[PDB]
Amino acid sequence: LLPAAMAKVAEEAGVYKATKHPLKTFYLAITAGVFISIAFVFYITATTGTGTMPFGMAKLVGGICFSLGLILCVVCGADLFTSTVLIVVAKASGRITWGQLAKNWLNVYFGNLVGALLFVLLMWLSGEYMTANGQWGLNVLQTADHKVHHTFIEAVCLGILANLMVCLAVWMSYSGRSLMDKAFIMVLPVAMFVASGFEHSIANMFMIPMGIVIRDFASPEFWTAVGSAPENFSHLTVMNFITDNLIPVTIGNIIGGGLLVGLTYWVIYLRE
Amino acid sequence: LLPAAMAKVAEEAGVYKATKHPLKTFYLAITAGVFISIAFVFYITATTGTGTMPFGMAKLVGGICFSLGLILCVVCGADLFTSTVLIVVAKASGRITWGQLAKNWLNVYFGNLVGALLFVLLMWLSGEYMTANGQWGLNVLQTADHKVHHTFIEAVCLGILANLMVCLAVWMSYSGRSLMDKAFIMVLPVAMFVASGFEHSIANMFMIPMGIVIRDFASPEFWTAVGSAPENFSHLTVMNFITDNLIPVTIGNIIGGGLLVGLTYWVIYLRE
Amino acid sequence: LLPAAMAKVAEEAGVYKATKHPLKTFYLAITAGVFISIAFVFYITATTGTGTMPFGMAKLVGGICFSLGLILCVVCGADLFTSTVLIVVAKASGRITWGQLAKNWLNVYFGNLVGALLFVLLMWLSGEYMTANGQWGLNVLQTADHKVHHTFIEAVCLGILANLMVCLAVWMSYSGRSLMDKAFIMVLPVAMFVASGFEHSIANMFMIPMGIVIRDFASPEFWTAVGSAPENFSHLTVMNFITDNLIPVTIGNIIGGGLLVGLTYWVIYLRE
Amino acid sequence: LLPAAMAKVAEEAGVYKATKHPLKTFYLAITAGVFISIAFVFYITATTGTGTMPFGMAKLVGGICFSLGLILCVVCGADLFTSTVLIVVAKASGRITWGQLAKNWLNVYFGNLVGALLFVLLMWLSGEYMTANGQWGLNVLQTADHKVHHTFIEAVCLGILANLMVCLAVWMSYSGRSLMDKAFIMVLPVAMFVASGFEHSIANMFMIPMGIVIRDFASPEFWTAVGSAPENFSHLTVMNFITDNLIPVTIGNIIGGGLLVGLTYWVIYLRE
Amino acid sequence: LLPAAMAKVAEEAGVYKATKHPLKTFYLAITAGVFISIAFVFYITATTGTGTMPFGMAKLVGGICFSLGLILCVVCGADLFTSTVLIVVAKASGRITWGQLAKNWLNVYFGNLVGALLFVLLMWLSGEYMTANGQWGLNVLQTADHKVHHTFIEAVCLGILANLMVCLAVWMSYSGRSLMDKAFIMVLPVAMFVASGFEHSIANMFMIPMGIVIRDFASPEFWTAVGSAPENFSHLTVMNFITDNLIPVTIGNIIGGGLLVGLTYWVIYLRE
Repeated sequence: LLPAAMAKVAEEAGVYKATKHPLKTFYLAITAGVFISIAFVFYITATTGTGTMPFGMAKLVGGICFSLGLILCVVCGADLFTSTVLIVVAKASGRITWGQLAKNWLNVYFGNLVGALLFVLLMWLSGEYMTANGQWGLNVLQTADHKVHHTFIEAVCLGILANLMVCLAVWMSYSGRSLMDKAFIMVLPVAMFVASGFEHSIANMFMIPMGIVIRDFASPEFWTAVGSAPENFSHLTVMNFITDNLIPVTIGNIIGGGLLVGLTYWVIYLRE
Repeated sequence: LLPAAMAKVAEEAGVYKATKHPLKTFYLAITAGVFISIAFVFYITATTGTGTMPFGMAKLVGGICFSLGLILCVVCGADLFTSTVLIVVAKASGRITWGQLAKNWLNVYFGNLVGALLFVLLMWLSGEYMTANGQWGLNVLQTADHKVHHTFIEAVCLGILANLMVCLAVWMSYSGRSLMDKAFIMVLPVAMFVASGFEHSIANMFMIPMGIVIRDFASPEFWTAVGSAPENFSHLTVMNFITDNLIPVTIGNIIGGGLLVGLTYWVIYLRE
Repeated sequence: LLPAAMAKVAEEAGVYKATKHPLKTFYLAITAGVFISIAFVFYITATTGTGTMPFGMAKLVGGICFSLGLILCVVCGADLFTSTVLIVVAKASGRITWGQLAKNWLNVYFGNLVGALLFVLLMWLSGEYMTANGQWGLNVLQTADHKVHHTFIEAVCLGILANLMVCLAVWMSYSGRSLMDKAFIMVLPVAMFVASGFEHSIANMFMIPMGIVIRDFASPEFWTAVGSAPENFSHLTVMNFITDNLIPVTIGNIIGGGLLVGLTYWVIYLRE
Repeated sequence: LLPAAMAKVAEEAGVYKATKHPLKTFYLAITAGVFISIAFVFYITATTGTGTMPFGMAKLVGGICFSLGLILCVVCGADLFTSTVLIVVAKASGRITWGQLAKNWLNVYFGNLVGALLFVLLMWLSGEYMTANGQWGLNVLQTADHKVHHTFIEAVCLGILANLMVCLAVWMSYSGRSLMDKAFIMVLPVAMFVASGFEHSIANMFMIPMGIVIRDFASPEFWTAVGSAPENFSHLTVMNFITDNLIPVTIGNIIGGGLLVGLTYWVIYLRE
Repeated sequence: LLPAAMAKVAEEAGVYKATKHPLKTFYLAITAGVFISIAFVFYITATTGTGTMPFGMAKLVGGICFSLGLILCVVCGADLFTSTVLIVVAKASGRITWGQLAKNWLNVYFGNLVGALLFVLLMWLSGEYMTANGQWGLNVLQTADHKVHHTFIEAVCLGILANLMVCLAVWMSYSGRSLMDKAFIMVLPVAMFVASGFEHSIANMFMIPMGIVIRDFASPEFWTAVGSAPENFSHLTVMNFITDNLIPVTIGNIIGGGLLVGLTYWVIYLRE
């Protein structure tokens, strides 16, 4: 597709998604949350034990593994919060209403949260935090620990960049016609935002709660194996999650996805 | 293919499989079991001697080598037990009966068992357990050993995750139109389920019997080469396999493949 | 496409680019600068801590990661300065005048500058320079310092090489028709020009200003962690950048991209 | 292509191959042997100097490099002996006679042997055995040495496994319609058989004669370079090759390729 | 395309190239030489500092990097010498005369030499030999030194093997129709001949003269950094290059390209 055609199909997807039946949107958001949880589990598995490997190569491979979740979302038509920020193109064109925008945003947000929590529960019940002699759980705990130590502006900017990359991956997916065209065009754009450590709202909704669960309910054998204590991650709290991470990263995701990609492309190809 | 057409072709495949001749289904189940045995053998060869490599990269490469088996099943049209769980989509639409589904499931399960046992016999007769100064047999023994030390809930959840990933790979291949559309879209979902160590019934009924026979009839030279004894794998018995692994993993596979993918997508795209 | 058709579509791209509204070209140039800076951030991330890695393999991996930005430029229709030097094919045939080409070049250059500066600001606000205990900022500073120690002749020749490779990658994408035709054919040409350390104007006007910003506004904790001082990069000034690097590299880019690819292929396939 | 269409085109290819001109078949078999020797040369080049590297990664990369030769035979239409076992499908359908099967098999075998010997001569005259301070010749000698130490049952089973993998690589390439569809789908099945040490007749009639030639005619400088002696490979003999390796591996290839792939698919898709 | 259609399109390409205007052939030969020197610069950059990396993996990755030059030659239609040997198919069918083939070969040879020399000048004026602190120039010198120490028969056989691989890569690209089929089908055949150290005339035309330039005109700081002296490269002379390298390598290239690929396939698919 030509870029004007990509803008047109983006507008069509925006009007199509916002007018869907709300319960169908809720189930699709649940599946999208499960897909992002799957992608982050793959990222954690790939980066387990890579303390001796080069930092950049390990981050790049982990980001490549994380690209599976967005591929699943696009191919299966799941409703992902960061991917549905592009339906603001339809709002800017006047083809959907502000109320529809807000309702779809809230519905997809809640659905991704529910799916992420359900996959967190299923992930905990599988005993995966003890694989690699507990290095899996320690990897999750270290990932969730550094994600709550950022400032407000810093976290907002990381979210802006993360959803900018995600929305650029989704827009480049509109150009392709075949399955490989859509899938392979999102590998590098997603590996870019994951390897750089940009903050993703739905990914954080799986990582930080899973770290909290591991910290709260870890067996003594896990702490003996990893050589750590729960006192080392005392900042892994739900309130700290919402304050330090969730709100600024979600705001940054909204700003990035809406203003930087969708609105600029609507201005350039669709305002006239 | 769009997700609605994807659900439609999934319903078509579910109807087609249940209505095939029993002998054709049995033969294709045998071939699917052989394909999964081939994939896990490729995985074992790919993970030989990686005690020094990072855990994540080794598991990811081994999982990528495992994608060959599901690609073989999809391209050659063989009935894998986890893939035939997706005939529940046709069952939920009323196009097939409960008895047909049960007969097809039992036939495919028996065929998978026969194929896995035949490939176990072929692998034993080929002398492959002595590869890499016996490290191939060592890898087989340790892979089979940790598969029988999971609790019932843990094994059920691991099977749920494994068959969820496998059925997501199979469902996404419905979107593909050409050969490499189907092939390359399935590398990541299977590499994930292998790298994360999720328990798959069909791969288990190959490797756990493989490790059992290796432990039972290994030559003394192998034991001197590996620096081990049959005593350290004393729990690798057939009854231990059936109780600790086979039943919970099969139950988890059924639950995941049916409810999480098949019935969810039937509800979303085929309920009305 | 055959080479004659490739030259014809290059001609059409040259006239079509030179006839957009000036604001549209400015916006597309800004997005092109943002994409190239995304690619360069990916290059820094993928090559952080690769001091123990072989020089060539780390450079190649970073260059492959850098290919994301130019793929974004070609797929999304962004206006890159080194890619718009190919519109000289349209000028050589007389379908556009010298004034249109000069105005288009100035507009694209200024838009690229604005985009690179905005992305520099965004990456500074995110705190990315402290990644890997300051190794990310250290890699940024090392890359920026090495690029200002080239004399005029070597800088001009390196720009010639860089834009020759960029314009060859752009030219090869004209042959392809699908998205993966255009995507994969430009991975190796960009990876080779990044790995070999050729001087790209648009990449540099994001790289060096970011190094200047890091030098000026880094916290003393960063310097303590990296074991260096801001005095060790005293040559990273704006005027030194503009004189020793920007001007010769831009001149070399223009010469390479225009003469070596554009006018040469116009002579071969369009002069008769 | 669906599996029924794949079986149909397999039948058509089997009928076409058996009825071609004997001289054209001989020349195609010569080119196929040359292609297989090229693949094994690439394999040895890739796997030289990897004593310190993990067994799994080294074998997998060597197998990926081996994929080139099979793609050469498939795309160029060369007659590979293992691939021409699949023309037994035509025999089972009665569309060709037993004598046609025997004549085609003998012609392709002789042509493959002639091509392998010609490439052995060309590789010996090129002085490639001294690459990397003699590590190339040492790799050839060591890999050839271990291939003649297998018992008859081991050789038969290894040939069965190898040619099964090769014939499944060929069979799924029937599904593909594009050149790269046939190419990439065959990389994993060939890499699986190479990495797992499975025994291929055509590859062996190149390697073992190459090892014999290297042992017999190497200069003493090569021997001092490798730190070994020709006495260390006393079992690399022509008679030992023919007895312990060629006959059983060929028997295993015939049995596997005929019964397990061709006849199985004929039973499933062609008997009715 | 089928092998018969591939031979037909090879004949068409041979007829078309021989009947082009001499100046167009000269310009395309210059661009082809530039492309091949681009490939060799990529190969040198990728393999810089891989003295600790295994020999096989380093050579294979370098061959992956070298495949860029052939992609440029096939996609952009440039006249590269070993590729233009395949016009012997047209001569064998009688569609072109001996004189046309002779002038075409001479023109392509001279243009390739001119392009390689101009690009040697471009890289020497860029200071690339100082990359990686003298390791880039040292790598070029080491690559150039080993190529001029091969015997006449060894050089002829290396050229034969190299040109066989190039003509198989080109002849395999005829089947592919879009850009990505042609591009990807050539990476492995080129990586095979580059990793194995086979001798390519046009590649040597850039390699050895570049090493001569580095030896003659390098600053003494280069010699102190690399810890070597120009006395260690006394055999790197222009006359030495032409005698020991250029003539036998070109003879082997012609023999390979003519007899092995072009004439054999003409006999198989076009004589009768």
